[PDB]
Amino acid sequence: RVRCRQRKGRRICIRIXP
RNA sequence: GGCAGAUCUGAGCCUGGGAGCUCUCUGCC
Repeated sequence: RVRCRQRKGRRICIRIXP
């Protein structure tokens, strides 16, 4: 799946297989 | 060169509730 992180008030995600 | 983590309280942009990219810091090879 995608790994999210809180950046710029919004949550940025990173494609991670699952 | 690659990977991971962090954020307007490290920083910026686009879309539009996320998904990408660059930069910075840290760590690893």
